Amino acid sequence: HMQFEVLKRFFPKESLKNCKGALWVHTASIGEFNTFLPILKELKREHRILLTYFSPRAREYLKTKSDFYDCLHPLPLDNPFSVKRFEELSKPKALIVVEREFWPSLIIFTKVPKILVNAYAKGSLIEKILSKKFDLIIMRTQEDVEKFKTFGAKRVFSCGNLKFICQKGKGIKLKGEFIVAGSIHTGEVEIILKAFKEIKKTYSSLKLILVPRHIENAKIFEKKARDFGFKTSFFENLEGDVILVDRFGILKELYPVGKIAIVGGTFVNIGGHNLLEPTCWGIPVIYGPYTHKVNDLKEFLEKEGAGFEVKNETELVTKLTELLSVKKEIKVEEKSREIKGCYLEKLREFLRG
Amino acid sequence: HMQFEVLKRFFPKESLKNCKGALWVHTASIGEFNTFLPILKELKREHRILLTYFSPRAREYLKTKSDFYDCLHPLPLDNPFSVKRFEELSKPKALIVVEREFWPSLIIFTKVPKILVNAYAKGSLIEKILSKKFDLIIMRTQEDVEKFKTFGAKRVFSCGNLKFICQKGKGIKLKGEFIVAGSIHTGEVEIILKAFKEIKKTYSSLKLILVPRHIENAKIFEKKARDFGFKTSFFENLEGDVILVDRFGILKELYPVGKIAIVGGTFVNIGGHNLLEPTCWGIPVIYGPYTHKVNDLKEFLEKEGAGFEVKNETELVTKLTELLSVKKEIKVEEKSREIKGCYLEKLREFLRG
Ligand SMILES: Nc1ccn([C@@H]2O[C@H](COP(=O)(O)O)[C@@H](O)[C@H]2O)c(=O)n1
Ligand SMILES: Nc1ccn([C@@H]2O[C@H](COP(=O)(O)O)[C@@H](O)[C@H]2O)c(=O)n1
Repeated sequence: HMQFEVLKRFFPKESLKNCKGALWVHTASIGEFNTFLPILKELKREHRILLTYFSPRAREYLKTKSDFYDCLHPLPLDNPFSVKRFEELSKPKALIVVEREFWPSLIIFTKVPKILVNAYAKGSLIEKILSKKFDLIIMRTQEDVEKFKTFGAKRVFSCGNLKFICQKGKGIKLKGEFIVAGSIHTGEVEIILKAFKEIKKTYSSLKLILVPRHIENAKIFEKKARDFGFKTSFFENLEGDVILVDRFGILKELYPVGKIAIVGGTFVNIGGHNLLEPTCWGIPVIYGPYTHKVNDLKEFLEKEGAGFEVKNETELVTKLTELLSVKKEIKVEEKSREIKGCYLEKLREFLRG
Repeated sequence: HMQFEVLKRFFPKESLKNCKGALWVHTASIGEFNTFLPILKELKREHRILLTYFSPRAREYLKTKSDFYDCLHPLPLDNPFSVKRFEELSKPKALIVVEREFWPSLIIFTKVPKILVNAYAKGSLIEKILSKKFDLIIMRTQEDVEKFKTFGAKRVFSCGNLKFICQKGKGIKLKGEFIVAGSIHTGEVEIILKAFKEIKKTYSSLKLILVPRHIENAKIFEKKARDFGFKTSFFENLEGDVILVDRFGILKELYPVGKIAIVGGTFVNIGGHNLLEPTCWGIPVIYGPYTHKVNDLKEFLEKEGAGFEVKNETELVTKLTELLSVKKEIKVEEKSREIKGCYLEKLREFLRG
């Protein structure tokens, strides 16, 4: 059912001709495109964009994103003739590779100036070989920068991690005093209601906004909150002690309403959901121990004093009271504007000539 | 953190030389490996095995499967030199490509006799070009065989879909009368308990074994069952009317214990979990209407009279009643032996000379 686009990877479309002189951006898949999007948004204002991708999963997604590019084509197969026909048709001014995508024939056989963004060093031979073929490399940490320097890469800088850029959107305002728990799993729901109950003994006017990972469980979450003794309501309606959200697509807009956020996927062995969203609004986030799928992000937030790992119900209780009595300052957003700015300026300067 | 093995894909390992004359099996990733495992098991006994894979995700998994191969190497990069260095070093006797993996430099530049297994026709140009470069093609349906015939492929047969091969394991035994509900999600538990309750009015000895998609939900599932008025217990202990399973890894062993299986991910919009497993015990399986991720399997089971879709609680009751009152003969297992035998013999035939 998926389009693999083999013929096109092997023998790129004659129609790339119409995209001559574009800025070439390569985003392996959906993750890379989303990581890069706050940069593409700005470059799109100053360049025609030729957008390529490697994963066949990304084609459909990327079709919905035609506002952010002029041409769309799968990465050419990694053979000198396929890579060279692509280049020869499209006459690109530069190629920005998001994250890594060490394709040897791509890198070795194209003449186009090449830029690497958001890279980390792994210390492997292939890095020793390909790193130097980039005209500009922008890395996540100064540590990674040192390693590539010892590879004889000229023009390697550090701008921080692109994945820490805030994409806040509009934000919702509600009268009241709220904790927001987002992306909560069935196995997590008990610990959070037992803690909130413990909390409410002290903060009587405090309302919990409970947003399940899967909205098909809202009714079961509500009933659970009844059995624990809470007044409950479904969002719009703020009358409950526990307000349930049964609509997808609202959670990130909803965070700014809380003094504290809790992000699920974390008290059960899921590996964690998006810890960044609440902190972008200057609000601290608590999560359980299972953050192995968002590790870089978890470590980032701890360094920033914005993220707090709790092991159980007692610790969650403890941590909530601490944060309710002393308002924690969070400067994630400003770090975000700094990461964005660092990337944009290096890229604009490089592309200037 | 994953190894992409770029350098090896570009310049395959000298030590492939110690694998001279092996049967080369290519499994893109985990899915393909598992699909082919029942043929590999048998071919392993007559041949040295050189196993390649494309996804970096597959490496770790396949390292645990060293019983099934002699050499393990990532698929060479798709350039004539990388493909040929691989071939030259390893001197394979044949290459069996599982499923599709239409890699053109792979297909065009190697001399090794090539076999394609479990293929289907998509009717596309790359298929017209590459399909004839295979010395033997074994497809899912006679329809697919047809299409490739008109592409001038010689040696094209239909053996069925390898994904319908049963891999049953041991099979647990319990005193009692059971329905087994497997990989049930939170948003599905209510309709299953409601239907089972309506069923228990007539069949008072029936016990329901409830196996959540996720372990951590067992306690919430148990409480839910109590709210419905059932005695409950946790597995080992068969005393409840509803018996929870809070350990992973036994669902597939448990199925034969029941007269009917219900498989979840199908009543909520998940797209379905493994419908095949119970039918391999000769036991009919019921599922809800969301089977879009498991659609070929769904259609197969319907054709076989082994799988029944139900829209809601009322239909689940009706269908459970039908199957409880009149025992349904299921011949999936027998079909499975036929698919496995058709593939195995064609392959052994072609490999003999
Ligand atoms: N019930 C839910 C659950 C998640 N979400 C959102 O969907 C996205 C989920 O992404 P993550 O997997 O990165 O956590 C986030 O934007 C989160 O805010 C939502 O809007 N409603
Ligand atoms: N509680 C659970 C849930 C699933 N399982 C198993 O894990 C595998 C899940 O695969 P599927 O996604 O295809 O359903 C199946 O073999 C199923 O038997 C289990 O053993 N215990």
